[PDB]
Amino acid sequence: VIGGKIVMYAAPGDNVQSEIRNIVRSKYPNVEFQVVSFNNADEFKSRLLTELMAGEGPDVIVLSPSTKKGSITIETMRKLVESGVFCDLEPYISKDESINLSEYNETVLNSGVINGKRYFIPIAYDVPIFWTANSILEENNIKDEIANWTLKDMADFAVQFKEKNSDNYLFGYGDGFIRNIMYANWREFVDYENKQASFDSQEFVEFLEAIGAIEKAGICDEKLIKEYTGMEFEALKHGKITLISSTEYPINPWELWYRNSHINYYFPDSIRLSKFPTFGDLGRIVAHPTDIVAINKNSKNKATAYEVLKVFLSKEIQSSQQFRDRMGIPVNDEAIRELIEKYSGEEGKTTLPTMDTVPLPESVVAEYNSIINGVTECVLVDEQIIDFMIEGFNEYKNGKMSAKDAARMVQQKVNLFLNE
Repeated sequence: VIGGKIVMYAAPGDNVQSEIRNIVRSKYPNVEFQVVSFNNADEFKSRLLTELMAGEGPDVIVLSPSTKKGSITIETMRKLVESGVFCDLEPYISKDESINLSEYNETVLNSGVINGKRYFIPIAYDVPIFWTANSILEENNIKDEIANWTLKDMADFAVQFKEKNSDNYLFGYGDGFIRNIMYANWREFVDYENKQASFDSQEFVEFLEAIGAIEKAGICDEKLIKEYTGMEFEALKHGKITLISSTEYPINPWELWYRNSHINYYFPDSIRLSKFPTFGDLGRIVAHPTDIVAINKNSKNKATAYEVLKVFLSKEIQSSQQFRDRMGIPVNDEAIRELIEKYSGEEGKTTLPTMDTVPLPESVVAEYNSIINGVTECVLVDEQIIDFMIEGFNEYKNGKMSAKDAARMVQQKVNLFLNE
């Protein structure tokens, strides 16, 4: 029997849950939604997390725990999941004929499988990438080399760039750029299964030295990009930045068409994208979820809560306008398939505030597909681990410690974080 009360909380900027309720109420008209809306971000995070760890809270939990634009960043989301505040979703997925995991990005969905239990469903994710205009790549003679760049190839371009351009930044923008380097390379130094890290290693020292040369070429602040009327595209046109990597906007099909159209406005040009230059001998391309849904372990109306949870995965929700504005890259494969088709055809030839847009070029779609289809794993990482890596890099960058002392400090804090 699908019905009864379902309690769920709404974060300040939430516009998707109202969609879910109408669809959920279209079927099962007996579901009684009790919505608690929040206007303060700190009151939402404080009340939700404290209630879950005290055995209370809403029946269905919608969270944005990473660092994208409208997120409520949670420091130890993975440890919170490991404490068991959410129930295992496998008994519901197994019993349900109507759901089939082949329709979704299974590599991303596996981020919700921790310690052998499907604790949550990631409805959207992000892949750290850097992008720019193609004509800017040809002006720097790296049009055909950034796709095969290593992190040391990028640092060596940054030193050569810093010696060439001494009044412009090489990268933008904000703190999201350096976090993107950590998002792409933390797996190289952290073994969650065995609860140990290898930050006190020659690889991480060279990793810090590589980031140090990259940052010396300049990363403009987020407060310098908002000053431009054309945002990062205008600053790219004026030469203030050359390569862009940011955490604010995951590259959903709309963002790709939006960036390509804006770049074509300032330059006949197209967007060029690439996965982040990574370290190591292995071929890891690591994504992380930005939006998750789960059921409270102490909910007395499960199965009804599971029915509400599934609507977040539907092609209709995942391809909606509200989902595009507030969530990351959708995990429903048909939604991505439908969205790319829309911006690759006549609907991609419209107007954007005003400028004339162009449909996505075949070249851009193939480069986009090579990245999302190239994701090798998707892991929910504790944001605190990423913060430890950054505060270790800042000690070396700010001349407070040597590279080997900063690698040893990160190894300490992370190893004792993994072991409680």
